[PDB]
Amino acid sequence: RERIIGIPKLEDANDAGSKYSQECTLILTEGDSAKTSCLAGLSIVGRDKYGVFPLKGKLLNVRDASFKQLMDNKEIQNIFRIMGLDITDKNKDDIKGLRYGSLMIMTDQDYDGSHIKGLLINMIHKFWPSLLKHKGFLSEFVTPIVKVQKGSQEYSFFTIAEYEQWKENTNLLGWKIKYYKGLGTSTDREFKQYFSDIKNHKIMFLWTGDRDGDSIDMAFSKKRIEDRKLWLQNFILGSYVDHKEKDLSYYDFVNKELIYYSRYDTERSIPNIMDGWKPGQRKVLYGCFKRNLRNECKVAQLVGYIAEHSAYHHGESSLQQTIINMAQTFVGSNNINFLEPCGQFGSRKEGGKDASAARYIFTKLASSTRSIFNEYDDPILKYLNEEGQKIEPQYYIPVIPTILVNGCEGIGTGYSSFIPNYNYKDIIDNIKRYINKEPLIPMVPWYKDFKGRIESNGKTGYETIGIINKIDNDTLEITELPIKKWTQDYKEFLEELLTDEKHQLILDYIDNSSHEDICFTIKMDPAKLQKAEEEGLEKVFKLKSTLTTTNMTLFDPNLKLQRYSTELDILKEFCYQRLKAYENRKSYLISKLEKEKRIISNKTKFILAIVNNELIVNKKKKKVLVEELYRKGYDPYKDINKEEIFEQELEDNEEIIAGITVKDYDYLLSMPIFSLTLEKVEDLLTQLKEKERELEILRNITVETMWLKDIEKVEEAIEFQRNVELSNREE
Amino acid sequence: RERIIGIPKLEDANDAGSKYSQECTLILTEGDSAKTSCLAGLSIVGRDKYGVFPLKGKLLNVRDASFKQLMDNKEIQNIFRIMGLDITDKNKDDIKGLRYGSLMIMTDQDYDGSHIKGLLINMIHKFWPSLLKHKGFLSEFVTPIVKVQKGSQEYSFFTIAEYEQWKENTNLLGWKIKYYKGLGTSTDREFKQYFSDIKNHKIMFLWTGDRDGDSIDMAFSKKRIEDRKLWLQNFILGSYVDHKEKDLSYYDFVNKELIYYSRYDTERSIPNIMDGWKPGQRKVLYGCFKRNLRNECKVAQLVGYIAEHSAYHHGESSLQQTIINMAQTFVGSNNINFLEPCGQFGSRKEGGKDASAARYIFTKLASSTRSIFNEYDDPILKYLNEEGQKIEPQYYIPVIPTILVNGCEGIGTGYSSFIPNYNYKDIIDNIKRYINKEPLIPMVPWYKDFKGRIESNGKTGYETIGIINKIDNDTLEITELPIKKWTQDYKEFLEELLTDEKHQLILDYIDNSSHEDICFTIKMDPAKLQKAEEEGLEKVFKLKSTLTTTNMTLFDPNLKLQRYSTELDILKEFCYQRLKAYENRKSYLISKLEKEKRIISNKTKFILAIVNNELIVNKKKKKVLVEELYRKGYDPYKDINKEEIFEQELEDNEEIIAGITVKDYDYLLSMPIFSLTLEKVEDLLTQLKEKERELEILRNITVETMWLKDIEKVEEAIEFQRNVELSNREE
Repeated sequence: RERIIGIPKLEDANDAGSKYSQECTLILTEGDSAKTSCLAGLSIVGRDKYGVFPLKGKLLNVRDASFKQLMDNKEIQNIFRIMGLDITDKNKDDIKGLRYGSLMIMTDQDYDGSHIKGLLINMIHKFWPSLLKHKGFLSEFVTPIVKVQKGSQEYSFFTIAEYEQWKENTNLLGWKIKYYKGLGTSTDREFKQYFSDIKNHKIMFLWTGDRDGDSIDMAFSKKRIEDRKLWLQNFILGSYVDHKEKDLSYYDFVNKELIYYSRYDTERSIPNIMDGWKPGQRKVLYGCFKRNLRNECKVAQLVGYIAEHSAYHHGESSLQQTIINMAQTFVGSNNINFLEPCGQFGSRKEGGKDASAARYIFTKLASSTRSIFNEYDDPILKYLNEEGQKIEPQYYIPVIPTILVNGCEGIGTGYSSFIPNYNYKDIIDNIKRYINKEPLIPMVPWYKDFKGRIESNGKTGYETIGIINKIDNDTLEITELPIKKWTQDYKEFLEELLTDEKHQLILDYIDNSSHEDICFTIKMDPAKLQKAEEEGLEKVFKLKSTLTTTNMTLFDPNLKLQRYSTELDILKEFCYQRLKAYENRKSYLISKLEKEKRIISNKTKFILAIVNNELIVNKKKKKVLVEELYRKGYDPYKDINKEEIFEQELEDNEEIIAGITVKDYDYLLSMPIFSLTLEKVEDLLTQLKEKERELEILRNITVETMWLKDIEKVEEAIEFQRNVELSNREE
Repeated sequence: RERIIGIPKLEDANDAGSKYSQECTLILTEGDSAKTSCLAGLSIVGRDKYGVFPLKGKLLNVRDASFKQLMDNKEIQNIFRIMGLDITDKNKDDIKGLRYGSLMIMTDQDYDGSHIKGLLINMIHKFWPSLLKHKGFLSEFVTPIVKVQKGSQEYSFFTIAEYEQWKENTNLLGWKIKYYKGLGTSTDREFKQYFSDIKNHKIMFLWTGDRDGDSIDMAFSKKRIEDRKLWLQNFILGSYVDHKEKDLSYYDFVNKELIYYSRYDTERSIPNIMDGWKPGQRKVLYGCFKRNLRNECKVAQLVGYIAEHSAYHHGESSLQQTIINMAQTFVGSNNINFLEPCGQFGSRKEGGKDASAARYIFTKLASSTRSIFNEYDDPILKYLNEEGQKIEPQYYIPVIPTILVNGCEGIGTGYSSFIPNYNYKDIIDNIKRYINKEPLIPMVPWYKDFKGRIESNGKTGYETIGIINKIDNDTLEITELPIKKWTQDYKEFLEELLTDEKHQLILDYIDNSSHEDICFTIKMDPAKLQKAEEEGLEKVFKLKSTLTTTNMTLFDPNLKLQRYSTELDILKEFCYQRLKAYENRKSYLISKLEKEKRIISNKTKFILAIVNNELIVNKKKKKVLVEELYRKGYDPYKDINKEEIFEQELEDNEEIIAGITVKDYDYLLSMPIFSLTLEKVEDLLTQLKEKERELEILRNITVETMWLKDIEKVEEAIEFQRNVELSNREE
């Protein structure tokens, strides 16, 4: 019968290309690993009707692709041969005589997998749009998103929303919980179970009109970019596909699933207004806070720790670089570095490219970082949950808007952003003006250790100018470059001036620039030098750069991309949010202090009672003592301990009365015998007075006073960090 | 004056190529990062006399290189132009008129850096051997290996041996300690200090005769491989270069420093006899034990943890693969996997290549692993120290020789090894024969779940044969492949049989092989099939593979490469070492039990005394109570706590009398008030009787009984793990 010659990776169904072709299904998998799991499944269902072909990487986007790219693309050519399909016959509306009568796409339940499903739908729509309208033609393999276990009574949830509804309404015992985003997570045995019940692991794509086609073209066409921008902007942040449904329209897949891939690159490339962090940097800072990185560690070790605790998925090279960039201090990088560069982290010579290997450089939190990112704020942030692990928050809320301090430069596709560096002092006096209802003052971009000029160009932004001086009639000297022109690039530019392709503008140059200062000495024809002076030396030698302020694009506090017209608009939004964050911090601290006070009060009573011989513990049966603590009015811990739940963060519990266990009083019984000694008793007594004074003071403090006080600490910390940098610089 | 045109990365000295050329030094650095640090140094010394050029990666080995490779090599051509040197003039004995009069090599103080220094010396010796004899021509930049601090009194050690001598003779307070292997570890400020005192950061290479040249040629020549093998074998394991010396001969550099790079690849590629582990796998197992990986975690998270805690430096891709390979269970991989494959870890189809992404697969210690690698052995192993961090041991000592269970295949250059898999049951009965002075029985290679035949080839080893059957006169069926012939490769081979380049041996084939079983059905010309039967079907269809036993090469227990003639020689050496390890474990456990008993005895006395009203703690001043505990005969902890020191593992301490502090008795004072309750007192009393019985039993047990008992547990664990694999396999 019919057979395929040139495709070793194909696991052709026995009946493909036969008179049973309509009954056959071809499974397209994301990778060879998925194909191997699929063959484990097919050892159940059999190999007569199911074929398997592994997709490598990501399918070509046929919609934008040139004809030559299409012919040259072996993976797509192979898929065409395997199906029995080809381009010349479009308009085909029937499933005969194809080698297979159905196509099933099997991928990870993640953004890349969704992008792959979309690319396959894109190809089918582009070449045989008729085929999508044909019912039962395209399906997708689906496994449960979450599996839970308690002894017996095992549940499997297809939808996260379903799992959340179960989780909210259940005490997680001891329930064991596993997420199944990737196909690799499933064992071969589990694949056998899915294929044993394949109907319940299959979702059929449904065509619901021309909007489906318009959706696919909007997603993948080179000409629909603005429609795509509108589509991304109008996205509803709760949107998700309901896997409980046996059917899924193409329009719903594109709008409620593919969109997550489509918007992911913008999410990676553009920082949030609130902390100025892109998500990867935020993962790094979160990792540093979690371990409390106050002492040096190797960057490579930090890379391993962040990869484990922050769920960073873009590889060690990007992670290394992200940490390094967060530690750089050279001209044109960070105004305030939040990681310390303990070693060679690169320089202005190559714009940080000249950083040393991660294995030998150390880093730690910079001395100012915990004042700026005040730890009292940590508990009021919203932390993301990935497959049950508690990872980095949606954003940090620093005391000052760090986004203005260090700026940003981002390019994804379809969105970019640039924000200049600014003086933290100008930022702080704008904050004080915001607190006092005083008019805000526009800020001029400012760069630490830059010696040149920054001035408005009057239209789109600002210009930075380096320093060049006439030494004598033959000689020029350059002692400063414009912002972000690295020394090595400039040196190459002077060398190209030496060659005739640039008309021998200069006779000679000596470069004695250091790692951080600029020293070029240039020799010229005296007449050429004079003419260059008339043209303007800065222009001739290209010593100006432009800081454009017309595209200050950030994610807003509600996770929505915005363009801010000026630095003041950014500052105002930040101030409104930050002032609210101070109200949340105050309420949280009050609730925490009340809980601490109650715990102290119980310990004080317990210790005094033993020490005054009112309470006898020696040789007392434990249940008798717990009963006595309960009867005498001691709070079991659960009454004081009134909190989002992250799955991976999870003398008997036999109820004495009424609901009390021994563990309920561990916070008292656990206290060391040393607590009964005199100094310890005295300190314990001291503790409650101090706790109530601290609570009373907190109750009456305003948010403006809390902020103003933190700003005071931030100014001191920044100045100390800077003074240390200067002291280190001096001989 | 003279100047260089085509080399942007060059930082030419101002006086290079001038009449001052002899006074100039050219610094060759390992990378751009090193060059940037060097310019930080030169901002002190000035730029008139020092030039800097960054080496990229590793210099070409000119000795083996073809002429075309030499001409084509821009980095070397550039170095020649910068120096003013070139090939045509060999025999040059003078330093004029070179652009620079001295060459200084600046690298990391690690194996790769040493290899780079060697490559540069190799080039100079090959083209201008005369130049090496010229004194002061080649030097090397050296920083202190270790810097220590206590307040003031900062010391810097150039030699590790010097640092060890200081460390042994000093209490590390509170001393802060940093290693400086890589150049990147040093700040720009530190570089300024080294260049402020450059004479004390420079070592001059010295030529001491023709042995130096012979040393360099032996190290780098294509024709001296056997001399290199002898050189590697005769290495003295304490060997090191004395950096205290201002001079270093080429022969001493090659023999005592370069050799570490030279032998490193063999160290990476060939396992130790004792645990069957290559160092990277051993780092993985060590990491798993340290966190006690009894619950599943993502492989990518495990990768991050191992990278932090085991000092793995070969990148995430290799680390991922190492973990995955340690979890594989398919035919031809591990007889006993010590990591569990919780997900898709690959199959026989592609020999494990078809493993899923690290982000979505989970692993944990396999159920048998802690019985085989008995944790009681952990404290008696020798753990390596890297830059103050405690990492993986020299080797583990398992209960059985795992190297025979899972075999190995290693290729470095100049050494390779192959060991087949063996049946653990055969291994265990050989161990019991070793214990009883009974003759050992030769073992035949055995592979879990393999259905074919394994038989001696009579000469070099064994042969494994797959299964092929005649179905009828036109049809053959293959239901088993030989060991390590992956299904996909074999399928490609059948497809090539279909084509005329292989004379149309077969008409057709169907492949319904699963992820783990083999099913090829083949259609043939009946006459061709008969002729093939006469030739022998196994031979025609290539269903045999060879297990060669003539190159069983391992590191011996003393860290020295050996070739073992048979599996019995390996077994005997392992048994001798393991029996000694049991003596060390017994002595360690006895010492630990004696310490635990003493601690219990003190707690028992302390609790009874309080509970019986002999000792009063309530409202007693702490120093008074500590004085009373000391006077009444309680042991301060330091008297019971009698231990190699790893740097990164580091009510007042005011001496009451005579040398006692409050902390000395924390182990008593720390005990919870709950210890005074009745059940807790009763259990405490129980604890000492149990501790002395356990100690008495341990004192009189023989090593053979301890081993035999552990072997019993190992047999149970392996059988349980296997039964779970089989139960999972069943429908």
